[PDB]
Amino acid sequence: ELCVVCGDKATGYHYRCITCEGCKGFFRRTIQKSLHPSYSCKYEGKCIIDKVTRNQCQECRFKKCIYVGMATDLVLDDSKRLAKRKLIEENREKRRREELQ
Amino acid sequence: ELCVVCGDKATGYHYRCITCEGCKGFFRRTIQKSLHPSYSCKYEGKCIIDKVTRNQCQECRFKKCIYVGMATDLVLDDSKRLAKRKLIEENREKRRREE
DNA sequence: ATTGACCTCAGCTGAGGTCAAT
DNA sequence: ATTGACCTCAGCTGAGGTCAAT
Ligand SMILES: [Zn+2]
Ligand SMILES: [Zn+2]
Ligand SMILES: [Zn+2]
Ligand SMILES: [Zn+2]
Repeated sequence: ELCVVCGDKATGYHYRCITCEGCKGFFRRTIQKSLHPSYSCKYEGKCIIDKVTRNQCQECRFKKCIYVGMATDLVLDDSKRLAKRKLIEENREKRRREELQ
Repeated sequence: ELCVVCGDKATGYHYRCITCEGCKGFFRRTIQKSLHPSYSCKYEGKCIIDKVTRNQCQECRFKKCIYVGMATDLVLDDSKRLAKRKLIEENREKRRREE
């Protein structure tokens, strides 16, 4: 119903939590690109994260992500990521060429 | 873990309950073919239904199924059941040619 | 005819990607 | 660069079917 991180309309389970597309995208790219160590809260690390303020502070938005339990292990590392892309191309290959003899 | 109907190894959800393949299949065909009205307990409708005695009393087995919550509506009626059949046949011939 | 271990498969769920807007 | 609404698609789930055994 409602994103556990920011509280706007959730789109289902993402990395083991009910979240909006926004918080899902954010968390995914934070882990994919390894951005969190470089996040920094300009004030007390206790920023309110709701849907109006969720872009006001990356550090606090990510911390709230980790807190509600989003699973960093469910974001594929780059090798697995590339394999998936390859597999998707091998299957758009297997289907593409198996459809012709 | 364990079938809520008869108590042996469950294979996950079926018609909204944790059940074995046996109780799944039993409940499926009872509904598909509409058999339950014809099931009759030869003793008090209180037969123990566990994994050894489950084939001893169909009526008691089925009543258990309804009690634990198995969903009759999740069993396709002939209308949509042959509708699923037709859908699968088309796909098998399309994918069979190719190759 | 009935049982149930084992199978196929449609459609869902939840991954990663895209790209107009910022 | 970043965000997020919307996308494609592998693989899971849970229906129905099969068939050796009874
Ligand atoms: Zn959110
Ligand atoms: Zn902050
Ligand atoms: Zn059972
Ligand atoms: Zn009985």
